[PDB]
Amino acid sequence: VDPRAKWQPQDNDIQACDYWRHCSIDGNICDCSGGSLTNCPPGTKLATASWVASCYNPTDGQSYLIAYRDCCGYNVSGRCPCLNTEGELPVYRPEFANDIIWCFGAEDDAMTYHCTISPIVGKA
Repeated sequence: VDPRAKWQPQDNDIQACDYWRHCSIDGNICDCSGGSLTNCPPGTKLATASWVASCYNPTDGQSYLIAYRDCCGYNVSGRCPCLNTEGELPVYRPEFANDIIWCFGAEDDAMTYHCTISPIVGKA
């Protein structure tokens, strides 16, 4: 609703695109295809790479640094797709660029995009 409205995180449903940790997610939630909010689904490869974002936790009033690591080596899940860009910068500032395939580091050289996890990597 109103794709152009200020982002408004919630902290009650991790499979929804307004869940506080997905503030800078681009792709699909791993929780919808066998993974978890922070683990990859069976069969995929965990990347070492990621894009980060600092997202507001409405529940505690704090901000944490989210490292969006992708689970790869599989075709896109197709379930629970999101595209949030809270504080996303141009490609020339990769650390915060979310159109990039952040599969670097996955075993076996997996570079195909399946889904993205939202683990917290630290405050603020």
